[PDB]
Amino acid sequence: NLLSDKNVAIIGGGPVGLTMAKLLQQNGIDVSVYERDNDREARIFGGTLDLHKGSGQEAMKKAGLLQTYYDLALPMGVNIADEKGNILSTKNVKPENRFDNPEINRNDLRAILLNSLENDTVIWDRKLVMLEPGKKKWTLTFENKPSETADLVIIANGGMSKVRKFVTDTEVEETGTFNIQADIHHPEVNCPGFFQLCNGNRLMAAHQGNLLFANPNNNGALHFGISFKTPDEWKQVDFQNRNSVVDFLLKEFSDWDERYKELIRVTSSFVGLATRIFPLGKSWKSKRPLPITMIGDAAHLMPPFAGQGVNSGLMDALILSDNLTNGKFNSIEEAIENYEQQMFIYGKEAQEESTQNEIEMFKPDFTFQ
Ligand SMILES: Cc1cc2c(cc1C)N(C[C@H](O)[C@H](O)[C@H](O)COP(=O)(O)OP(=O)(O)OC[C@H]1O[C@@H](n3cnc4c(N)ncnc43)[C@H](O)[C@@H]1O)c1[nH]c(=O)[nH]c(=O)c1N2
Repeated sequence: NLLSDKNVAIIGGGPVGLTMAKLLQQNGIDVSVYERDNDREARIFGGTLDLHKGSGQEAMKKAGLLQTYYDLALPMGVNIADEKGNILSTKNVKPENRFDNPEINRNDLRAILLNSLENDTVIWDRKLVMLEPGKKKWTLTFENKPSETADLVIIANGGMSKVRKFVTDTEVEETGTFNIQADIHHPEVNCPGFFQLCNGNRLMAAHQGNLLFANPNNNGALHFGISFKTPDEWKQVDFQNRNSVVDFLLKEFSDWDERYKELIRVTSSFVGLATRIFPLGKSWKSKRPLPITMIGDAAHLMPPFAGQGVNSGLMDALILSDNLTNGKFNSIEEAIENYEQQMFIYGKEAQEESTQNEIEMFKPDFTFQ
């Protein structure tokens, strides 16, 4: 068949790359994942992920992992609040919808996927820096580690990938929004008023161009994110200096309730990130020297504010893995072309929705109401 006596290199062990590896490996394909992280115990900073019926859940179902996801995920409702702490809307999880998109911790999702792979599928401390096409095989160059070869390379190393040029000359762009994220440990003790306002639900609030998103129970930690249009002055806050970030945020949140200000004051450290997009437009390069493609945020990074992100990437893994293993294609290149053509349609729809949603939500008069 297409991959008999051939091997596949996946670049990046995020949720998308590890899913791609499981879907190929369960079909008897020789596949390795190269992951820059030093070891499997690396904590992944970030909020939870939720898998959707028909995309992320379909990939887990094909892998035999859907029940494992359900068992480690948490169905969560959503509260909409104003800047004064008034709950404007409470949507609790109804038992009939409890399988719709339960929330999973990113380390828990990585553990499910790693435990599903054969020993030594993931090669840790392997930061890909360059590719070179040979006669039949790619040579992979890693930072300060020996080279490897593969018949097929799948780029899955996230939105800021610098190994995309064999596929496309498209560049990542800033969208003009900015995100500050943090975790609070023991939130029932350290931000009790804000914790009680969430009342076991996710919470969202918007006032004068500032958005706040919180999850009060990411494996017992509260995760929150504040998003706004990137200030022109920054076209001036040191994210290593918590006192500088606190000062900036308390000026921005000056007319919000003290339950929100308490969140800012008690946070031990903050992470800042400009919103970026890897825009799908014109098709990627045709006639590449050897078989290569991209999946996940490497293919279609987009703003996350409407819940686009990992589900598009898991759909990529499901489509590409099916094309490589279903025996219908005459070549790996044709299997790749078919996946890319499909991904350009659902990916452009997702990016269009994400970008329109970002425009609407950052108008200075928006409220989730
Ligand atoms: C603030 C915020 C909030 C959200 C989200 C993003 C952001 C920024 N997302 C998006 C979601 O997190 C995203 O789509 C997925 O993490 C993409 O998974 P990937 O595996 O493609 O990349 P991901 O970035 O997760 O993984 C890439 C992997 O490759 C590795 N790597 C990088 N460079 C490498 C190199 N050169 N060599 C080897 N390995 C390398 C990295 O270490 C990492 O393990 C989201 N999505 C969603 O569905 N729901 C949500 O609620 C949110 N929320």
